[PDB]
Amino acid sequence: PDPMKNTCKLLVVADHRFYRYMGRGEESTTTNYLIELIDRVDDIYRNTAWDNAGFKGYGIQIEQIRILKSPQEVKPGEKHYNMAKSYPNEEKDAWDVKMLLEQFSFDIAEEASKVCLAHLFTYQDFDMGTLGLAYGGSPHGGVCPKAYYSPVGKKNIYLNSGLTSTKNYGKTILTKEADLVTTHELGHNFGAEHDPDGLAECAPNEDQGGKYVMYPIAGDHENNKMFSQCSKQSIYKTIESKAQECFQERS
Ligand SMILES: CC(C)C[C@@H](CC(=O)NO)C(=O)N[C@@H](C(=O)N[C@H](C)C(=O)NCCN)C(C)(C)C
Ligand SMILES: [Zn+2]
Repeated sequence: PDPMKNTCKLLVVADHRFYRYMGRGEESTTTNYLIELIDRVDDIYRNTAWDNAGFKGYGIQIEQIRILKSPQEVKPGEKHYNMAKSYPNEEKDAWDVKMLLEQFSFDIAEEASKVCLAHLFTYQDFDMGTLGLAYGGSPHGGVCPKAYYSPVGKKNIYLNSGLTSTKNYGKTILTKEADLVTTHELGHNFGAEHDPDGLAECAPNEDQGGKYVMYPIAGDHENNKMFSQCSKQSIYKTIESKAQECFQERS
């Protein structure tokens, strides 16, 4: 592992919802939450041996935190990931999650092109227990900006993005739960797909430690905070090539 290229630097964005509800309207509370969350997730990544040997030490580090203290004003018919209203149904607490991810990607394209990954942290209750979403590890996108021409958008956006909400079913999720979400979304970014039931090694029963982080259903069990051998094989396949493409030295 090239120590000169072993860290995926992140642009972390806290929207107005996150700032208000998780940050208590304070920059310090907002940033401290995210700084600590990413550091705990980094411990999971950095300690993972992707090949089950010595290919470890790859992780994540925040390059910049953008803090949106208030909603983005929009002209009628114009949308922005940080606008006050949910989209497409303003009556719902939250956006449709796929549309929000697409929108965030569009709005931050310029910034995303300069970083390994961009991650949006929000506080809105996506329908039916959904916590987050990311590009990559889907049956394109993920670490290192990859252009996608948006015919509707008329410009390139980049697929090096994902998002986490820390609200679910009307309440703030536990910090231990939030760690798992961001770990899972970044997991997709790093190239992992959901662990399948058909592979017991990658989706153990409860007595064998439970499921791994990439299981598609949402952390008290031993395996919950770890990547399965399935996730490790997928991530390992492109990590070194992606590392040479956009990873940097750990700070
Ligand atoms: C384990 C990870 C975080 C899966 C994500 C979705 C995902 O694949 N993100 O890339 C999720 O929200 N999963 C579930 C989840 O556990 N949701 C909440 C917890 C829920 O609905 N719980 C009980 C529902 N009867 C699903 C939403 C799809 C229901
Ligand atoms: Zn997933």
